[PDB]
Amino acid sequence: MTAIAPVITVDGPSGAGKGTLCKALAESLNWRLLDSGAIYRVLALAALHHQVDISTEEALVPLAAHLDVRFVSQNGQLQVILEGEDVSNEIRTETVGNTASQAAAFPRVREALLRRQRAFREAPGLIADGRDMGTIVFPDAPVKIFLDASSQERAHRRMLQLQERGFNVNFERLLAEIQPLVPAADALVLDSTSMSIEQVIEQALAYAQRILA
Repeated sequence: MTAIAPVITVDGPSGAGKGTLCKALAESLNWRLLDSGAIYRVLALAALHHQVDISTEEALVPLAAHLDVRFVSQNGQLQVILEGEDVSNEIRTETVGNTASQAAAFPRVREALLRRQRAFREAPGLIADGRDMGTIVFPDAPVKIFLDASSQERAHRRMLQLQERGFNVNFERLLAEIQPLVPAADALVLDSTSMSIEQVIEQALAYAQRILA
């Protein structure tokens, strides 16, 4: 239900400012935060730690279903906590994200993770950051937002990320490399291409706090 535990979903491609919009909404409203991309990686990090069979789906399903994960965000930085440990950096490595795509291939694991993500919906409220948040995870959410951006913009954001991790990147290689996913019919559509991220946040906040209150 809308009051009890409202959900604001934020859907879009990677590299559009979704992460940043969500951390900011979550700290402006003091709400819980679900980061969908990260949850698949935490599951795969949980799978590597407890070193379990990444075929057969039999062991990943209950892991997923009760995954001990929470997302805390203070002062703009995402803190990811698995079974107590801060695993923020651990879930960013390439091996982790390749085992996440391996788990993500079994439907029953996807359905398990879907139920785990719904269970994030609590008081006072949830900011849900993903791809299908407003269309599949929380189709009845009071506030849905779709945050798009051009391939160049997204390429640019990715370049800086890759460079921050240490790789040297070619912008034109990346752009071309980058060059389902749909707004929900009741999504507020924003484009961070020629808009500052502060403008996006302020429009998002104002939009949410006009529906919810």
